[PDB]
Amino acid sequence: SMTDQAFVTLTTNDAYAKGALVLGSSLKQHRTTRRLVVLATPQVSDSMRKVLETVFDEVIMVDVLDSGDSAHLTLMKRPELGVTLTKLHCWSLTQYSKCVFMDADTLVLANIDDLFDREELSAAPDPGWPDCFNSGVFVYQPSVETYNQLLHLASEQGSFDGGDQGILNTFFSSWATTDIRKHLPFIYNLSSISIYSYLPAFKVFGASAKVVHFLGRVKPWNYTYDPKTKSVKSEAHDPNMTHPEFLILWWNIFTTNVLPLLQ
Amino acid sequence: SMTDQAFVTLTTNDAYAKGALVLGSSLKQHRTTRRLVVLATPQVSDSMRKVLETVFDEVIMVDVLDSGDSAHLTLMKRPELGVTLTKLHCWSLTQYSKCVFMDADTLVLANIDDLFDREELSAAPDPGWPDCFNSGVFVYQPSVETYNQLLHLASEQGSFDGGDQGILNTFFSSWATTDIRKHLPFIYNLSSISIYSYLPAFKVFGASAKVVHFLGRVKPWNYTYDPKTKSVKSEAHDPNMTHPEFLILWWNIFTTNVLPLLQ
Ligand SMILES: O=c1ccn([C@@H]2O[C@H](COP(=O)(O)OP(=O)(O)O[C@H]3O[C@H](CO)[C@@H](O)[C@H](O)[C@H]3O)[C@@H](O)[C@H]2O)c(=O)[nH]1
Ligand SMILES: O=c1ccn([C@@H]2O[C@H](COP(=O)(O)OP(=O)(O)O[C@H]3O[C@H](CO)[C@@H](O)[C@H](O)[C@H]3O)[C@@H](O)[C@H]2O)c(=O)[nH]1
Ligand SMILES: OC[C@H]1O[C@H](O)[C@H](O)[C@@H](O)[C@@H]1O
Ligand SMILES: [Mn+2]
Ligand SMILES: [Mn+2]
Repeated sequence: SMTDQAFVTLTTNDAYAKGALVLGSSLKQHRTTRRLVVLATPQVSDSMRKVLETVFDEVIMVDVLDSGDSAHLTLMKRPELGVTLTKLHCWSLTQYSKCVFMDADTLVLANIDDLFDREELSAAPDPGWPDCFNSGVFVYQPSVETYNQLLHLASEQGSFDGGDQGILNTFFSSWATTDIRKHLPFIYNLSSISIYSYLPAFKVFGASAKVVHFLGRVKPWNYTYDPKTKSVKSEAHDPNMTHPEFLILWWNIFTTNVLPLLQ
Repeated sequence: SMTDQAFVTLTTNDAYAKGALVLGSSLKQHRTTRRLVVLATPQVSDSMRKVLETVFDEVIMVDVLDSGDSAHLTLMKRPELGVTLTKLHCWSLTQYSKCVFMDADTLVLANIDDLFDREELSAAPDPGWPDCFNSGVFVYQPSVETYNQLLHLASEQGSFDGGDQGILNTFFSSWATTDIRKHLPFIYNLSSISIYSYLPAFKVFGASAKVVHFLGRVKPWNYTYDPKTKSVKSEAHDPNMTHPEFLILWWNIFTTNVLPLLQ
């Protein structure tokens, strides 16, 4: 609990760092008793690393890993996600016994320390292709064995989607079919696109949501926010705007709790 | 190979009847050893019922059940699906010990009689909210107890989505968290919206598809199909056009196997 377990995020730049900052703040807000760790790469500015060190217990510098897999990334319309291979470094954190990896585009709404009851690999179904798990929230065990197997698989075969999710699903191939306890409830990784696709289910189950995931190309930090009125300017067909209170929450935490540390 | 097990579909009109007929035809194509059963309501024309009788071993006349739940159905942009409550009559078929219910907008691509190895209630996850099962394909056990419990729950509480899926998820509430064998692989209910949302996963796993589900407001029978070239006309953002070969297969079956019996 105290020091052998951690939440772990990743940021390769100052843009996703604002996300990592909001995530870590929300984990603090909901009183985690676990360490907070962030993986960062050299593009993150020196000043931003310093700010990350005020929220996170440790900022750990790693090299970018980039799939360069243009084909499969285009197939997803996410040409910019080749560097998500950098996530594989999370397995190197052998200073911890068990960890929860959380995408820097997530936001915690409730304490989720009970995720440490789960065993590797435990993750929520991915909307869209639900026999694959979504790699935005997952419980794992750091291991030089696993780390190096994953790096080898990455270098030899790559990823079916050009990012971390394909390779992680291929490596952890039994998830769909084995042990229901490794299927985390969707309320630990609620994507805005599920709120948009089956709003009736969200109206009935959505109040129990513990983690919201701002999945997709447009990230919370790309919206224009007005803190006087607590409003965002938005464009047609936006899954974030079905239930925009999550996005406004993100911005509220940024504006009041993160912006002062960026002074 | 066993006569007291059946595939079961539903049609409340002559439009979805074309769907049922292609489904039935596809189940014959792939050598099912089970009985074929369609539930029909008084809107289905006399002549169409006779056509159904050439494909289906049993055509069974039941009364429409309609949620009238305009609020929840609108929430989903499916105003027309209140009549999907009629599906609950599938539990009345006590002449059969086990059945697979399949939507009239599914198409079989491979023998799926191994679905009868499963118990009630086995269904594939729903791509939008994957802690709910999709009610387009499901394995169940006809029963007077279950049938009446469902009609009662439908009458007094209704359905969180205005249709069958919501009430069946509420009734079979343990599905997300209990017994992984009851989570059918997505290849037994592959919705075209998953092909569209995560194309990389489809490119790697799609060859294994056993059933395709043309879920959504626009149905294969709503398309303009040219049998000479084997093409359909379509408008932007149509997830059936990501991998249109399935749509075309539906129409090839329809044109060659079914249409001659209608006109
Ligand atoms: O330029 C980047 C891009 C991503 N990230 C990190 O990698 C994560 C994944 O990227 P993200 O933009 O959140 O991807 P998603 O929009 O969430 O989309 C999917 O795309 C990937 C598929 O391989 C997976 O990483 C995700 O979990 C999955 O939800 C981010 O949260 C960050 O932690 C960076 O640090 N820098
Ligand atoms: O006017 C109708 C409408 C539907 N049906 C039958 O009911 C099924 C369900 O309707 P469908 O149009 O296929 O719904 P979907 O587009 O597949 O969308 C969702 O809509 C419902 C939600 O409650 C569930 O029935 C579905 O399985 C679920 O996938 C159809 O296949 C038919 O068997 C009719 O007979 N007549
Ligand atoms: O933004 C690209 C995304 O497309 C999808 O709809 C998938 O469900 C998601 O996991 C993927 O990474
Ligand atoms: Mn993400
Ligand atoms: Mn359907």
